[PDB]
Amino acid sequence: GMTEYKLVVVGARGVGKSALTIQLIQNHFVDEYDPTIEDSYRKQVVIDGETSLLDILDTAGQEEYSAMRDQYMRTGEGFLLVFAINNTKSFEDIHHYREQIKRVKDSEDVPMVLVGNKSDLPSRTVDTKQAQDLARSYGIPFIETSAKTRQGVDDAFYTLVREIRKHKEK
Ligand SMILES: *[C@@H](C)[C@](*)(O)C(=O)N1CCN(c2nc(OCC34CCCN3CCC4)nc3c(F)c(-c4cccc5cccc(Cl)c45)ncc23)C[C@@H]1CC#N
Ligand SMILES: Nc1nc2c(ncn2[C@@H]2O[C@H](COP(=O)(O)OP(=O)(O)O)[C@@H](O)[C@H]2O)c(=O)[nH]1
Ligand SMILES: [Mg+2]
Repeated sequence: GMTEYKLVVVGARGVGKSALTIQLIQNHFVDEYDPTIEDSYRKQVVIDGETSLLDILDTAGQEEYSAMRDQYMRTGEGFLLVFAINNTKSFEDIHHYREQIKRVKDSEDVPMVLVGNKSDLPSRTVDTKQAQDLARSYGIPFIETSAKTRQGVDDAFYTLVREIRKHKEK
């Protein structure tokens, strides 16, 4: 049979949320994608032998806090926390995103993966060690990705799926 997973991708504008999602869904790199479009994308994949339907909310929009937005976000079973390794502000923003996740899920135990995107770029500003300690302090996996070269893209989403499965066992 099959299993469905609702994934939500969050992080600062321009970190590559849409590029990452389109790599997962369409298996190529799309370097210009309207920064204002928020939508959900599907894709069925086999992950550890199990047919997995991924429903991925690529976030955009305004920074508004309302019960409507909380309702969309609360539907997510797991979250990708995305920063760009060449943008320190996007990395500093991660703490805020995780807090809003914890708020709408009413739990500190929410499946999440920390994703340092743009690993293909030469002028890294966020050290891999800084990111690993942030993920360790959250108790979550960390992966560096490049939506440009597709490095780590599959594993980032599949690791999040594996984190959800565990959480569902409780
Ligand atoms: C680009 C800049 C354009 O405006 C855009 O597409 N954005 C920016 C606004 N969005 C947004 N931003 C933040 O954080 C911005 C930050 C970080 C520290 C706090 N502030 C002020 C300026 C920098 N946070 C957001 C949200 F938290 C949500 C949201 C709202 C309610 C509930 C939940 C629950 C879980 C997760 C999230 Cl993301 C929730 N929405 C937007 C938002 C939107 C977009 C960037 C993104 N993603
Ligand atoms: N070099 C490089 N550029 C990227 C990568 N991912 C996204 N980009 C670029 O970063 C910008 C923002 O990407 P986008 O997918 O729109 O980010 P979003 O706002 O988080 O949806 C665009 O110019 C993309 O071409 C990556 O892994 N490597
Ligand atoms: Mg986008």
